[PDB]
Amino acid sequence: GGTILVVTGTGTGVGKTVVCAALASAARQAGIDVAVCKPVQTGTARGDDDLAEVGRLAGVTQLAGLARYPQPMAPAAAAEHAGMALPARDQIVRLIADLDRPGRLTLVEGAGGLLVELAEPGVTLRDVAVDVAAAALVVVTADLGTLNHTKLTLEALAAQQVSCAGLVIGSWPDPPGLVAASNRSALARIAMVRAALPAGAASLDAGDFAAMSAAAFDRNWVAGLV
Amino acid sequence: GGTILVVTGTGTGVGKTVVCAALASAARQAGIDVAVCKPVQTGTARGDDDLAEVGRLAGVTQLAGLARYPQPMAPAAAAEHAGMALPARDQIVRLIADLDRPGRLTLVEGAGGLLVELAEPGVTLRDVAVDVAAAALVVVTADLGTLNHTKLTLEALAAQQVSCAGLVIGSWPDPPGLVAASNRSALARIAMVRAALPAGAASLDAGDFAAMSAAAFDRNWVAGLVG
Ligand SMILES: Nc1ccn([C@H]2C[C@H](O)[C@@H](COP(=O)(O)OP(=O)(O)O)O2)c(=O)n1
Ligand SMILES: Nc1ccn([C@H]2C[C@H](O)[C@@H](COP(=O)(O)OP(=O)(O)O)O2)c(=O)n1
Ligand SMILES: [Mg+2]
Repeated sequence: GGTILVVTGTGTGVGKTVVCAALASAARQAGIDVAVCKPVQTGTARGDDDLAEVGRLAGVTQLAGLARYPQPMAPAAAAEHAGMALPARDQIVRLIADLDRPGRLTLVEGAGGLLVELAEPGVTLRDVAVDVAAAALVVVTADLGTLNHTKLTLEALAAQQVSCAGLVIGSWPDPPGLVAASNRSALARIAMVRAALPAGAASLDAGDFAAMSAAAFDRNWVAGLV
Repeated sequence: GGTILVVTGTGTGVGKTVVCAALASAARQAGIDVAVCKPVQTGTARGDDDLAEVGRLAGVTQLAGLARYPQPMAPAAAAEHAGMALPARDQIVRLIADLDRPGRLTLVEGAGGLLVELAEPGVTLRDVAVDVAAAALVVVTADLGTLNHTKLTLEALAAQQVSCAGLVIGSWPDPPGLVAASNRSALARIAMVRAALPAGAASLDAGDFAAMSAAAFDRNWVAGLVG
């Protein structure tokens, strides 16, 4: 097998999808084959489609998913609203393992946070990471509260021996502001800050997004994910 | 001793201070002597003063602070900005142990989340709760993301054997939207939900706030918090 990473966030709207696209785009420019899997997608009625973002922004074509619910709620609530069940644990783990292959970087994007229910009954992206022996990239904010949330997610990961592959500041404000700059320094004291992605990068076209992504990550670290 | 409760939250601005005032008010109405302490206060140069607000809202007079920093940042960054030190771990425990007394409910409000650094090195409100053998009342939102934050916070508490006293939904909207309602039912399955304080409770006057506090909690739970 190759390399599998779960891309998780300290919360909702922290930039997980932009970070999947940014790391995919950088790995692709490093000559690395990339797949992104998003097992469960919500908010389809208003048009949320995270795989399509990665496709447009990064150019990934191996884009794999299992379920789509209309309501903009957490998976289990959106499923109950529609009157249908979440996918099974086995579907998710086997899908990801089939995507995985030597030389390929496989990114798994969950929904919202580390401990939200992804599959019936009560299986989370942490459970999925355990099952596929994946490491975890943690997307954080740079705003007030992020040190607590980061440390909480990092403890949850270690408790199930899910290795932390680093942090990414999903959105970096312009201009920074005194909270953000202080938090960037403090985040780097509790784990590796792999990138801070400029605010608004999701509006970029494919070429500008590729340029941004190539600069946003250290060259050696990406190539070494393998 | 009496009963010590640390009041912590899933994030900043979730209503820890309103909850302290509200639980204090309900305990006071039950005849229970209440003390509220705030070991680390930041933002004082914009008027941030949680003890003073608990006093305004619930009439609590036994209020105890220790560290105060001007800038509205995490305690560690607010100290650095002012050229001051964080308190030592034993200074926080002394502040709480001096208030602890039989028949008294002593509330300890944290500083913006359970693992925020309160003392050096990396000492948190969770360590303090271990030191004073307090349980933790966890204040949460009803908006999306609360289930993840709540479970991460509850796992962190169990990891150091700090008992969870239950959940308080800090701000409860009227009317409740679909997500709030779904989160509330799901939070109830994660731990006991002790209260869901109506949004905008900070604008109630002393009478209305105290009536809201009486209704907000189960009297049997309040009265059972301390003999
Ligand atoms: N560097 C960034 C990060 C997020 N954004 C935008 C993109 C979206 O509109 C919001 C939230 O980002 P995103 O959809 O990736 O958040 P989650 O996948 O839910 O974690 O912020 C951006 O434009 N530039
Ligand atoms: N049930 C509630 C909860 C919060 N508020 C107001 C009061 C404040 O202006 C903000 C934040 O609440 P609070 O100061 O207690 O938040 P934290 O102590 O930082 O957790 O919301 C309210 O009016 N009614
Ligand atoms: Mg407060």
